[PDB]
Amino acid sequence: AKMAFTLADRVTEEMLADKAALVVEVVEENYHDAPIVGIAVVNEHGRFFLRPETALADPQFVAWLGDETKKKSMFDSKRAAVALKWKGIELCGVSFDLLLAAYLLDPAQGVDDVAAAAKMKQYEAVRPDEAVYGKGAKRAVPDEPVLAEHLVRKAAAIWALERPFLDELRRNEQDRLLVELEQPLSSILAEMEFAGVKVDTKRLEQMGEELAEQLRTVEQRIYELAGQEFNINSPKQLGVILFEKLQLPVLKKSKTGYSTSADVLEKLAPYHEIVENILHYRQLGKLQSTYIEGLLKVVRPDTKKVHTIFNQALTQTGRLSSTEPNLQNIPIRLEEGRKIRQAFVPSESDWLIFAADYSQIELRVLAHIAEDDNLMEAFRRDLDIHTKTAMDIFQVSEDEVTPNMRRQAKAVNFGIVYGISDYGLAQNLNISRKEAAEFIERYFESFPGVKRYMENIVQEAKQKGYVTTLLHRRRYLPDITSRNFNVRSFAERMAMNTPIQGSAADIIKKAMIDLNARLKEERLQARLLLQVHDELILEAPKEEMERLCRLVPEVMEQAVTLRVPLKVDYHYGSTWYDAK
DNA sequence: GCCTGACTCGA
DNA sequence: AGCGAGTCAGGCT
Ligand SMILES: [Mg+2]
Repeated sequence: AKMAFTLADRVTEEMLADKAALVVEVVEENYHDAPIVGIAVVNEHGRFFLRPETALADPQFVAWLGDETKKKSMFDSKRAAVALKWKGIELCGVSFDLLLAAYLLDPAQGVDDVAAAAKMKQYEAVRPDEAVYGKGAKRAVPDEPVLAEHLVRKAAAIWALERPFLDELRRNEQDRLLVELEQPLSSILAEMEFAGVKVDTKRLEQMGEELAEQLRTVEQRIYELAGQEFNINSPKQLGVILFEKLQLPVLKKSKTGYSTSADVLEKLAPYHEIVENILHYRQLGKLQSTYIEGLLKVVRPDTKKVHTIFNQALTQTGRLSSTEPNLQNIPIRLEEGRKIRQAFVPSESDWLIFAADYSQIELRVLAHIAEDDNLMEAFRRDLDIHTKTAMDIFQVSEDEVTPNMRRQAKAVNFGIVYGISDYGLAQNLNISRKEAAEFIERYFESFPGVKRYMENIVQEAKQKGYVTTLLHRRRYLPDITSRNFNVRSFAERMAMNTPIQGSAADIIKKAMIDLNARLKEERLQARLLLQVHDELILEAPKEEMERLCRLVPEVMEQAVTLRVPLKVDYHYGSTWYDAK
């Protein structure tokens, strides 16, 4: 049963109504400088398909797209906005984004096309994109009749689904979360992606040359120590050398076979000289393949920039993710890897990189939501939280805290921030499960409010079916009742952790919105480039650094008011590396 | 060519 | 017996 629509070959007035569902279709996964294959508009007047070479060369249509007062409902409006930015056209007036709506209503559904969103309200008069475009090698744009019908069906679904999504959002007290937070952030993210980050490719390449030379030396050493050649990158072949030829002890197994993970190899190093060489090889080879060759592959030779895509609709927490490239895991802990960040430079001469990061935002949120007196006091005094945690769990004074005590308290703190289990903690600290449970018990005696929060939030998840964040983001936890221990225990941890990590996410998202408004109010040229969970990275003219030193931390600090202060550290320099 | 497992990087 | 992302090897259709 085909859906009625006009396959127009000129733009008409009735296509430019002030409320419409709009589809601006970009089929390439990476939408930067990507083709727009077709356009559909559904409004009070009717349903329309337009060919993009017609529509996007039409002054009236382009004006309509750019007119804030002409309201549009879309799915994944950031994809469309960015593709249009590459063509010199602004998209404004997007007042409803179905992707973001579906994501807020239930992030566990994994909604990534109109059809998956529509199915949530029993609407099935639209096909999945995968059924129309194909997948992998077979992926293709079909002939115009099939394409046009698909785009009009997606637009009609958007038109029909706006009301029931907005109604459920409102029942959930999430309507302002959509309208005041996620949608405005989606525009800000679109600008960041489009701007991109400049890369000194010449420095990356010379780095790669040194690494290649280093890898070759260590690789030869390994063959000599093994007395043969083999694929060092294959955990199977490496397993045969280590555990069969060299008869090293098997300390841990993986579902497939013998574990060759870094932590197992650390413990084998005293038996054989090969082990340290393998570890060195794995460190260098990760830098080379993931961070030098991987970045070079996605730099546009055209501008020497990388344009990441932020997935705002993926995580259970509310966190953002970053792809092509992933700019959220650039090395920093070890000096050799950290030098990679010397390759990320300002895009204009006499500009600098500015970076501002929250200090312990997750634990500060926990203090706030648990109202734990001791944790709150510690933050109100701006104490070193790991030293203070050590003093309390070991019952020592400050000057009796040894480096090992601090490291282990830091690990407990880490476990709380990321919701890891007693098994996780034990793995992390290389201790027994029993000792790890002892650590946790000690922590709860020092922080009874945290313990009480942890009990209460698990009960609330059981009673309501879900937990919520500070700004009303929601996670459903149906596994909370399960009779499988490991399935149930995971859900309980997610009940504990999601209000911590998801509230941190909420705050930094609001800070991004507040900051973009302030930058414009202050007439600064400073621009946001990246977000990395608890940190914001900007670039600006050197003449703006002193003002940004005062402005950026203040905006981030004041994004919300909690029972404890928020605290923001900042740095700036010639490269991302130097903004430390 | 497509999928999966093993490994490792960040916050 | 955390999460996402990317790389690599090795296995099947
Ligand atoms: Mg920090």
